[PDB]
Amino acid sequence: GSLSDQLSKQTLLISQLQVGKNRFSFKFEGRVVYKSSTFQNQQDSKYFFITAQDANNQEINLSFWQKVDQSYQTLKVGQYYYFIGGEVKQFKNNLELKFKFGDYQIIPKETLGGSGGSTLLISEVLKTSKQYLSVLAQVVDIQSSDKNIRLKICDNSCNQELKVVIFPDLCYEWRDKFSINKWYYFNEFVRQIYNDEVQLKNNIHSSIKESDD
DNA sequence: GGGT
Repeated sequence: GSLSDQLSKQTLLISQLQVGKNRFSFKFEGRVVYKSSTFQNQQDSKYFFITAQDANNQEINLSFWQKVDQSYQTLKVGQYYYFIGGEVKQFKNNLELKFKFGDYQIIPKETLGGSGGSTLLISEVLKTSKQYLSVLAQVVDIQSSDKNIRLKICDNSCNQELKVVIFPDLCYEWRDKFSINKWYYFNEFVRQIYNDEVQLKNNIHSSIKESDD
């Protein structure tokens, strides 16, 4: 089930998909050309769908019925991904890929083979020259604005606080969801320098997860 | 399961 095992699987174009293939016997490369809203009727059964384009400029509908929130945040129009674990299913004269089991994988092609999500420590972060990294740190200061959140994060390997800037797209979904002294994973941020003090910044690939501890 |  390793990532490298999943990337092993044969890549297929829309014209090659068959209903009789096992959901995990292939992987599909797709460019997101359209992303719907999340739909919600019931106390908890949200869905959404995207339109993905392949290398023949053909387009196919992908529906997501589980792990909806995470996947909705991952998928951005314009980006290329590998999708693994979807059921090829008939869609009225068409085929579609249907993601229902919550063990499917959406792998962004761009960050493929990078240490961006390597999850190091603040004192380390403040020492290492990577440009993309991830910290499990604690929020000790919050300056929240119209379009931008400035944080100061700290950890137990230093007495220094790290400065973190969060920009439009990702900040909206976080404007007042930060708690002081709570613990968060800052995945795939951008090491950067202003005043020979080192800001972390987010970009299109960044994510944030609240350590449940 | 569900459905644009």
